[PDB]
Amino acid sequence: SVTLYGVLDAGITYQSNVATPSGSGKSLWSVGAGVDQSRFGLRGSEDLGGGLKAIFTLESGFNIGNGRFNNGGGMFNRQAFVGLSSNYGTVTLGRQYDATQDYLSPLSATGTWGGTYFAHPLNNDRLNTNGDVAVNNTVKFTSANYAGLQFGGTYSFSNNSQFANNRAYSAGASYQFQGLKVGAAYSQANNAGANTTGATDPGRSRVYGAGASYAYGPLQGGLLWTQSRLDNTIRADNYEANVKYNLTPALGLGVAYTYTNAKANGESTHWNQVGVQADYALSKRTDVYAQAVYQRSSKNANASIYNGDLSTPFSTSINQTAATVGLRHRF
Amino acid sequence: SVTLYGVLDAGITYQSNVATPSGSGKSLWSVGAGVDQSRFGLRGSEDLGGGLKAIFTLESGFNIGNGRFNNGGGMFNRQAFVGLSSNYGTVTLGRQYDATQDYLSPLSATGTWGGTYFAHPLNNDRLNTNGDVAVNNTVKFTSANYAGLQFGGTYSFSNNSQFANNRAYSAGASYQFQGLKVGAAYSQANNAGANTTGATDPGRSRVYGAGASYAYGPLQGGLLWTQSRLDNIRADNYEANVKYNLTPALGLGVAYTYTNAKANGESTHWNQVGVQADYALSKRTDVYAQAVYQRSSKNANASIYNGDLSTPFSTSINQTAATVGLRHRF
Amino acid sequence: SVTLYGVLDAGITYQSNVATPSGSGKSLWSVGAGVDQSRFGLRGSEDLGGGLKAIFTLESGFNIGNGRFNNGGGMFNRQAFVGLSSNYGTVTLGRQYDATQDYLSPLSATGTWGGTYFAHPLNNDRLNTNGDVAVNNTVKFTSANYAGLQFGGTYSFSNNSQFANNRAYSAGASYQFQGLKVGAAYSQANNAGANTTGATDPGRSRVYGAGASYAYGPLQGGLLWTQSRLDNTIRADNYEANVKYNLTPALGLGVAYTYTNAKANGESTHWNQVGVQADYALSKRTDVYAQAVYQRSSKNANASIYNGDLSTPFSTSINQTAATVGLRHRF
Repeated sequence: SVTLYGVLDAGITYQSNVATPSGSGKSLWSVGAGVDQSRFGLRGSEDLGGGLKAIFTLESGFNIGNGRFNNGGGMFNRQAFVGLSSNYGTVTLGRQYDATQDYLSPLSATGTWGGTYFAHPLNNDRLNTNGDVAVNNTVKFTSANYAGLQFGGTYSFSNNSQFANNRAYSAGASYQFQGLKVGAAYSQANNAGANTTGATDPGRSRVYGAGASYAYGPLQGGLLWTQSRLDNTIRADNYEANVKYNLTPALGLGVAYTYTNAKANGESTHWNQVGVQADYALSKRTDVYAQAVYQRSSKNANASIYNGDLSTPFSTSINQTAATVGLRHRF
Repeated sequence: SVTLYGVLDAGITYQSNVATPSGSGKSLWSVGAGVDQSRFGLRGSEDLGGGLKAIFTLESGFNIGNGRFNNGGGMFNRQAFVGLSSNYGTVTLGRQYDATQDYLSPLSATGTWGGTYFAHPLNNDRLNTNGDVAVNNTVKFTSANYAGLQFGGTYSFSNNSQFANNRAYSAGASYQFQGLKVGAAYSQANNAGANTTGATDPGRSRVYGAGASYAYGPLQGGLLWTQSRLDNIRADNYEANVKYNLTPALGLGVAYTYTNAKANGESTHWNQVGVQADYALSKRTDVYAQAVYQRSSKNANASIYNGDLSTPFSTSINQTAATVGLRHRF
Repeated sequence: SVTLYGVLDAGITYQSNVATPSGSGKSLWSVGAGVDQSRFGLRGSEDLGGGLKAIFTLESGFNIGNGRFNNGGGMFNRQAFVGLSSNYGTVTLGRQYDATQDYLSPLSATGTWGGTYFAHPLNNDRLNTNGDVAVNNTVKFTSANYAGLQFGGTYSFSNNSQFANNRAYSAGASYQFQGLKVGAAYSQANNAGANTTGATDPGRSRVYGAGASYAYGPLQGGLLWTQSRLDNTIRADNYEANVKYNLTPALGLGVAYTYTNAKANGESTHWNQVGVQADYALSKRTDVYAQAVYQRSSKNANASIYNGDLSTPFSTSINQTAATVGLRHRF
């Protein structure tokens, strides 16, 4: 039947250099989501019989600092879908995440233990869900396990009289074998953000990616490459390596490094980001975390560690550092 | 006690001719609510004793396509009321539907099996609830069953220093006898939509209606007439509907509505017909398929109500709407 | 585990003189919250063991008249916090009420049986919660009972590159001894309401207060003084006395009177407000109430009984009276 769930993440974050309305740059202290975005949701599954089940998920994301909605402000701004699931496959209709989150995000640190501040610059590949990365009016298929091989795709309508006014589609697959995990996916959007009725909330946007991860005992490591492109021209490539080791069953330590190269009108911009996180689990539901991330950029641009808000100003320097200590609770 | 409930309706809908910002008109494909508006809510009843019970309903409507609120965007945009219920009657305070939804809507196809696209042109009679048809700041009384005879009324404040800035009131009754069901109601609004504090969310508006329905076995039929008036435009709606249950799990429905309107002394005509097939996978989950056709007079255009009044008209006098969808209850 | 709760308050209210867009003033009849603001929420507490428990509260306020959010419109506009609680103290992070609501509000009639219309003029001391009195990005500590002595403090971040751009902090204490209860608190805000990222949702604001209350049998009485100050210049002092007598265990009668003296640019304004309330409890969850409030001001200003909305226009005269009859239900 119906199940209520949620995760609450509240912590204090210090950012070293955030630009001011005046030309200067000052340190920013904030109370908000550190790793995961605070959310609450409803999920259910009704056994219709004959191997068929009706399924639904309604998930709403909010900021525990101010209590407001994020991801645009709708009711169920993260996920809202219903569909039928069989042993053949699952088809779901509604506001959902595309294949890049289904198959690429599990390989990245921002999609696992790292969360927000371990995201790639400006979340250009849309890997982290502490942002409006879901697409509206989406039809999604997810295949069966097929011996660890799972593939799926999504197609998103614009709900406007113009077909390509806000269309999006994606496809991906992943294979898991013991500790080894491999995945790849692709997503495309057409005129993303034009109208309110379309898939991408307010040219041609594309994301490519492939990566792998291995987990032997307490040690888990992974490497991933992603590319985000915008045409009709900006292009960016992200190269990430991440490692998490569980010293204690309750204590895990994670390190990640990302190099980002971007082509904005044919000239190169570079980002190098490194971050460390220690998380201690007080229980299955509650844990405490602490993390520090460092990013320095090339001299032709500035540094910005993604803090969940794209509107946050860049650093005045090529230097920015972010440190967070927080509490995370599930129910 | 308190109960969480909800209905999820997701389907793909095709409209034949929806106008574009440019003069041309194009077909529109959308993923959203086909029959019923997706909603979730909390309902409760506490037995206070002595035949008295406290009741409340908080109901929020949203679109599963984008996850956003409808009906203006408030939290509980469909219904939000509390009140006391006794064997004499029930009084409730809050954002509620008027008598036309209480007594006329059960007779219409748009209020039963048809839903959104089976509504009369532009939902002029306010029969369909896939829109902002509730009224704010409403006092409502509903009588006892009295041998199948139930009557009720509503009174709605403006919550502004001008009383008639957004006043509304309604009254209606319905009688049910074996297969026969009969109902009639009246609703009036004064300066509807003027201020944000008033009953109708952003002259003198009135709605009339009376109809009847009969249900023998798998065959259920009904016919209804409604009239909507605007003062300080006039429209009459004539509807006939039938639903037959081929299989206990499979139902077929057909409906036809003719609408005649007098706007500044000029007559406008609409004829709307629709067919729907629904199969019940369970008590909670079903799948449906439907097709609707509407033709207008050449002095105007056709528009099948799709739940959004801002949706542009057809460029032609012809419009067609087709939907296939999934509906789940929890 | 997690618990869903809520309060529904619906009543009809009559105000004698509310200003109109045209110079005239007309009587206003409204359907809305009489005493308490309608709300729903989720609360939970997980026993982490060893005397430590994780706790959270997510509370949303709405108006049953229109179904809309109040207190700015966010999801959890009243309270949204998570924290850890031990026998030493409790620390919580998120959108919370400051010390003035923790320790001063219980002494006032507006914070107990009176509610909205028993609030001081313009709710200047922020004692009533039928308004946006919570502060964002707040770290709060609440001490143990210490033999009826409870003290606490709050600190609220600006979440902007400027530290004091929308900063707030508060501190307070309360002592309870049999029937007698005494409390005092202090709150300060810097540039309240400037930016969206700060503590107070859209100069220098401070509130002081101290009071005491006694309850012997069915007779309950209290007296309280508060001062609210605004610079960059207004200052106001409120003197309140309140009495509640329970004729029947289910029937209570309440009377309250407040005198307010204000300094606006060096000129004095006077308010005298009197109100009476009778409430009959149909059960522990359901009760019915009736109340009438009268306020008179000096001729250099106007009268306005706080109706939960600060934007409500004043009376055209120095005279205003407010009467409400309503139903209040808990779940």
